[PDB]
Amino acid sequence: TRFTDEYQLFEELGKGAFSVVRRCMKIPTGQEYAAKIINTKKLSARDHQKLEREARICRLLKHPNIVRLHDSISEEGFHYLVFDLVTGGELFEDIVAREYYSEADASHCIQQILESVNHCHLNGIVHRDLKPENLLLASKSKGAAVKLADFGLAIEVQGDQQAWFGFAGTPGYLSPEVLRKDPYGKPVDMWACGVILYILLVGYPPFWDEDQHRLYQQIKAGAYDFPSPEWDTVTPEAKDLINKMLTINPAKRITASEALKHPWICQRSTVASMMHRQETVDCLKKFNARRKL
Ligand SMILES: CN(C)CCNC(=O)c1cccc(-c2cnc3ccc(-c4cccs4)nn23)c1
Repeated sequence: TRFTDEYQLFEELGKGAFSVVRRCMKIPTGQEYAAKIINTKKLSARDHQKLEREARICRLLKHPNIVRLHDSISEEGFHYLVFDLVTGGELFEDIVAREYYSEADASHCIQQILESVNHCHLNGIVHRDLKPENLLLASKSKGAAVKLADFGLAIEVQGDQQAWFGFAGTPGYLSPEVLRKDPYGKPVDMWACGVILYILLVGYPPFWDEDQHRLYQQIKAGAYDFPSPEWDTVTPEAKDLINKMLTINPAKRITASEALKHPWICQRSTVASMMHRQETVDCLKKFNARRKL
């Protein structure tokens, strides 16, 4: 009964089909947290496994770019995962509020995302649902680091053991191997990082169709473009990283630590363009609006 007795519940930060996240304060310290609240009534043994796996994954991952777990509390009927509170909102909503936004800032963001995908992979965790809603920002007052969130769909892998761990993911970000029902692993997070990198540069997604089945065929072919004019001002090194992240052969796809050594990431001041990209800001506003529905 540790949560009800020591915490005060506040407003809802987000809601889904099977959980809710609410802000909360610890009554003794006055420190503020985010509580993920899961109904544990009448779960199967399969669901109990998934929920204790989520709590295990969140306890293990300690990294400046991953939401930090403060306590996992089991009350009768409910489970609470209590994370340190990050107040900076979604990454993509902070970007559209910037008056200066360049490839160097995109590279900065993707470098933090990559550090976190890397830390997951070193601990043998595949996130499987990288997407803008899962990319929070720490307060500008605390450094504005990017925070990877929500490991509810994550899996634990041993070494490079690859298998068909079932369908999971969000359609625009799904890798070709998942869509083929082929065995997959860590590379599915690098594919998603390439879709996010792409959107971070131009404000719209690399694969898109109003017909989801045609969307899937485009993904499986790996058929994205760098159309003029917007891509004409983008450096070739940034286009090269996308190319290595969006390869349909998962064995040849670049890995997270290899991508942290790409010159566009680790030689940012000399390689990434520093011009403001106002057309990306505008497209991203339309991107963010559509995803809100
Ligand atoms: C879309 N998913 C992210 C899940 C639903 N949550 C939201 O939409 C949301 C929106 C705005 C802010 C927050 C927020 C603020 N501080 C924290 C700390 C930790 C976490 C999470 C850990 C595991 C899952 S959320 N969320 N969190 C969540």
